[PDB]
Amino acid sequence: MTLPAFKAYDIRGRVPDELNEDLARRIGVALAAQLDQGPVVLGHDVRLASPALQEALSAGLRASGRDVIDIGLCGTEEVYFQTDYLKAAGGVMVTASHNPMDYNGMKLVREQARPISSDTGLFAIRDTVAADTAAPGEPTASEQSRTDKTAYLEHLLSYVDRSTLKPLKLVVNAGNGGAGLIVDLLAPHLPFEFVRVFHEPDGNFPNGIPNPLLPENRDATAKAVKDNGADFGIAWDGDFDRCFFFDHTGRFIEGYYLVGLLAQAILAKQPGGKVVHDPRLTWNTVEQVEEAGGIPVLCKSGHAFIKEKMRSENAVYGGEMSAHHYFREFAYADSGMIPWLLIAELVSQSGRSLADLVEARMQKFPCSGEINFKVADAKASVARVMEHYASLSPELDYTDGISADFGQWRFNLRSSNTEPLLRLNVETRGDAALLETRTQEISNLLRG
Ligand SMILES: [Mg+2]
Repeated sequence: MTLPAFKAYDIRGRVPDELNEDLARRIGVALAAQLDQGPVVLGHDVRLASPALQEALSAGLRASGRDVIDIGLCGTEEVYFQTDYLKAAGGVMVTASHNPMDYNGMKLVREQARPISSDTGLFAIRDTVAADTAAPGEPTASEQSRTDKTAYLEHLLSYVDRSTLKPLKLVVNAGNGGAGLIVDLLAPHLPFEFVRVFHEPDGNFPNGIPNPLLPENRDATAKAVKDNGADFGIAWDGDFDRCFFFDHTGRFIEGYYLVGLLAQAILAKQPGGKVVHDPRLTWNTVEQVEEAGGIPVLCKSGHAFIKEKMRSENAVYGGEMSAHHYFREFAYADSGMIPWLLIAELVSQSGRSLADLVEARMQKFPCSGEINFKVADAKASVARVMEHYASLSPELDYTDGISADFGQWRFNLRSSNTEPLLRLNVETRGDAALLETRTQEISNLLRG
């Protein structure tokens, strides 16, 4: 067998049986063998085990002659930004993002914060670590502490015209992850009044693990927006590379609609640019990008595909319906901070509420949201769906699972490559009744 903690795109596992300090040190040794010349940036999140795992990673890297740049407690996007900004050979973020408290992990990048994934170095590292019975060497390189966030903060602020910002009232919900530290460092430079919910970093997570998709966690942000009359609310996952929006009514905004909104925001700054989007939900993004003078570029979902497509296209922005937003000028990386700064600027400049900015789009292209199905046989379940609809002759696309376009409605059906888990997304052309009957029909077929 193989080490279960090595996944398709990162390392994650239960501490200490799936991930521990010895494994972390061996990963540092293995990573040093995979990178071009240069130092390695290390950062970590608020989880209790994260500092010790980072220190073991540093020990392995320095045993292999790599200088380490320790940027300390941070978000995942800061490892991306500093790896690129400091022209490092690579970087590692120690984080489990949104997983349970006994879990941790790592996200690995090389030069320019390019992802290291299972087929681009991560499984080479796994097998090296798995075979490594060598004695731990001693450090032949130094660690430098570099916690200065000035360049990162200046970069974030460069996305908005601060003289155009209004003193909006914004709920911010770090979920006791790390986002509140960055909010507080941005605040002196912004006119907003912040309503801070679950703000203090606490790896014990007394208010729940940081996952704004859980309805109970969703409701703390919604309640703060409604009780304070806030313009909108923002919540983050624990390492805040994902953000989530709540309009002034407390309504959680489905991430699909943020792709089109942010693309229009960016295209006003970078006219004629290309915008990369995923295949799960498409019609609204294609229309909004084209109306703003941009060029939409379809791409398989998952950050490694999006980033490499953005690079090959010189795309200014990429967005996934699942709360991932990527920016060319940000090393083609994802940020949970840039998106809400852009949205706050859009609300400020337009005089429109976030609710009204998305309302007509939600009416024009209603969607199901992503619906997950644990099935006995994913391949047979997909076959049942496709056989049922064969007589309607949908237009089929295989960019990412199966996309089927029927004219006034479409769906995307994708398989989990690890667990027998299908993911369904449906959308229609302004027809909520059709959305529900087709969603339920597909659901019945999948469960059959
Ligand atoms: Mg995350």
